[PDB]
Amino acid sequence: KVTPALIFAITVATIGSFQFGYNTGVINAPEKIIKEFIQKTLTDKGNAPPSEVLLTSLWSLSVAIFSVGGMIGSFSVGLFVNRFGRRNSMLIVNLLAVTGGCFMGLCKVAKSVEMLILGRLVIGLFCGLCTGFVPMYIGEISPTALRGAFGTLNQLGIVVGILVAQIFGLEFILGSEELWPLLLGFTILPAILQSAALPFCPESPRFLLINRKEEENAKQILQRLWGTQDVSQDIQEMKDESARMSQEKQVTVLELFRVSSYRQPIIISIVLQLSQQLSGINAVFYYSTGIFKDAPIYATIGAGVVNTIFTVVSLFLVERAGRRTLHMIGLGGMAFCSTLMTVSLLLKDMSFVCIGAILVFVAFFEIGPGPIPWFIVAELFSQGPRPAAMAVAGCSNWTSNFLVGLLFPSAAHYLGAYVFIIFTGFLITFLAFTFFKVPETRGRTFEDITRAFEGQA
Ligand SMILES: CCCCCCC(CCCCCC)(CO[C@H]1O[C@@H](CO)[C@H](O)[C@@H](O)[C@@H]1O)CO[C@H]1O[C@@H](CO)[C@H](O)[C@@H](O)[C@@H]1O
Ligand SMILES: CCCCCCC(CCCCCC)(CO[C@H]1O[C@@H](CO)[C@H](O)[C@@H](O)[C@@H]1O)CO[C@H]1O[C@@H](CO)[C@H](O)[C@@H](O)[C@@H]1O
Ligand SMILES: CCCCCCC(CCCCCC)(CO[C@H]1O[C@@H](CO)[C@H](O)[C@@H](O)[C@@H]1O)CO[C@H]1O[C@@H](CO)[C@H](O)[C@@H](O)[C@@H]1O
Ligand SMILES: CCCCCCC(CCCCCC)(CO[C@H]1O[C@@H](CO)[C@H](O)[C@@H](O)[C@@H]1O)CO[C@H]1O[C@@H](CO)[C@H](O)[C@@H](O)[C@@H]1O
Ligand SMILES: CCCCCCC(CCCCCC)(CO[C@H]1O[C@@H](CO)[C@H](O)[C@@H](O)[C@@H]1O)CO[C@H]1O[C@@H](CO)[C@H](O)[C@@H](O)[C@@H]1O
Ligand SMILES: CC(C)CCC[C@@H](C)[C@H]1CC[C@H]2[C@@H]3CC=C4C[C@@H](OC(=O)CCC(=O)O)CC[C@]4(C)[C@H]3CC[C@]12C
Repeated sequence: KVTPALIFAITVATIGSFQFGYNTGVINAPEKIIKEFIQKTLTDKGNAPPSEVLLTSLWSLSVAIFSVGGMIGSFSVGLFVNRFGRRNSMLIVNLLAVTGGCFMGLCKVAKSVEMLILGRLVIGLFCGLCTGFVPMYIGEISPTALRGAFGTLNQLGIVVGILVAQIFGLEFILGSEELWPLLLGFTILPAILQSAALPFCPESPRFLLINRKEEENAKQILQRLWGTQDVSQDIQEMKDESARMSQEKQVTVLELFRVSSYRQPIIISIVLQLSQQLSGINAVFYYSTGIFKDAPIYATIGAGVVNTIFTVVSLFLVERAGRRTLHMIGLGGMAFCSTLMTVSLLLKDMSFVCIGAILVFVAFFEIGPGPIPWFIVAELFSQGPRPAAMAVAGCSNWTSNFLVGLLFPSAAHYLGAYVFIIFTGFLITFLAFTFFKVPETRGRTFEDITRAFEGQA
């Protein structure tokens, strides 16, 4: 059963997903207004005026530093989750959200570009830690038969976060010359609501029984969250996981690549992050505004509604169809839209067909490669290696996002419309990889998933 206790716990957790989505998508709309600020602050200092190269570098640094923070943050989740707990770690890192949000919110008043760059770094550190905390907590408090459905709420949170950031970035909302510090500082508000709500959420009963050896405390939480007495099966299941973890050495990031039974789920974990970040989703949105102009922010907001609708579609299908099926349909459908893009963009100079290709690509992305890579890593591992594995998988997601972001304008300049062909090459490669290497985890236990990798190795 799904009690209001479970819905509340997962909703409060997904505020971190929204934070990641908001901070990712917020920085694009105030570009011209923030560049003007950087230029005014630096010129008013009294020295020689800044060069266009320096001004573009500081803008690029303001954007990119968030990815650097996220890389460090996502890779650092293991320094928190076992030490403090999953619930308590989420609470502790709101101190980074508040410091990050204050730096960005006060950089204009302080007439400081240093505060803006530090603010984006610290919010990067926070979002990075979130991207690993949220799926870990959701993956451990969710009933095994709905682990994927609740897992998809991480991506729903992210997608809604981007959308709100894009809406708020409008001139008549917070995208103004006077209100842009509030636009960046907005991240403080979900952080204060999450902080006030988190002490009312339970700690992971998997964590309490396996890591903290609190069997009764875990049983009471499980009884409340699932609103039953039949928690005896799940408790014994956690006792068999606790047994395994005490028999195995403490799992370090290096051990995941050395131990054969961890090598297969970690290659799966990393490659599924690459399948999301190298799908062509960055390219589809890059060319989006240009295509809408030929036939634009209100249309970009329109792409956000499609993005939201199809994440909800995935949520209602992932427990029926399974992860393997939805990930494959997603990659396949995107490959069909990827080739249709190349033909549309070369024959455009049919913008109506290219708008359709973008809309259907987003629809396919959100069916599988969008939500699945975020929650799948928690399913492929048991308690012992889960934090280390989510540190590696999370860092892989942030690093591949960062490297695609740096190399893509250069690739789009030299290849043009033909840039969607190398994405069709990637999509088919990940479509093949999912078919032969990714096992179905739908409705299965962490112990059943682990026993299967231990049998294969
Ligand atoms: C826009 C909604 C604002 C209200 C906020 C809703 C809030 C939040 C408290 C924590 C966050 C603090 C910011 C209190 O809300 C309730 O609190 C009662 C107090 O007696 C009120 O009488 C009642 O009207 C109100 O809805 C709901 O709390 C509870 O929700 C349960 C699931 O449903 C949870 O199982 C439970 O662990 C939690 O504790
Ligand atoms: C962006 C600028 C600040 C960077 C800070 C990086 C951070 C903490 C990250 C915490 C997350 C953010 C709140 C990584 O540090 C940790 O990183 C872990 C991997 O993630 C390692 O497993 C762990 O051994 C290491 O201490 C601390 O860095 C250094 O800390 C030194 C002792 O102040 C350590 O002697 C040194 O070694 C470490 O380099
Ligand atoms: C949610 C609250 C988290 C607070 C974490 C504080 C933070 C990282 C700050 C990173 C953010 C700033 C960009 C302080 O570290 C800071 O220490 C300063 C002074 O030495 C340094 O100037 C600064 O560079 C460094 O990041 C912890 O880092 C390290 O502290 C060591 C202490 O023994 C720990 O052995 C080590 O495990 C830890 O990893
Ligand atoms: C919410 C932020 C909390 C951190 C505080 C940081 C803050 C004050 C922020 C401005 C606040 C505007 C309402 C003081 O911070 C320092 O203050 C010194 C004493 O003044 C202390 O000795 C030192 O330990 C402390 O770090 C210094 O940061 C910035 O201040 C700018 C002044 O316009 C500077 O142009 C800028 O370049 C600097 O980067
Ligand atoms: C209106 C003109 C302002 C120019 C300021 C340039 C800026 C800071 C960037 C400003 C924005 C801060 C958010 C570049 O600084 C960068 O320079 C890079 C290359 O050398 C370094 O790799 C990097 O670490 C450094 O931060 C500081 O560098 C200068 O600092 C002077 C002491 O204040 C030094 O006397 C001078 O000799 C140095 O040149
Ligand atoms: C546009 C294209 C070129 C992007 C795809 C790049 C990938 C090949 C990169 C991006 C993310 C990378 C991963 C990011 C993080 C790590 C963890 C890293 O672990 C350590 O270095 C251990 C650190 C320690 O001592 O704790 C090993 C490599 C790995 C898996 C990286 C392998 C290579 C990946 C998949």
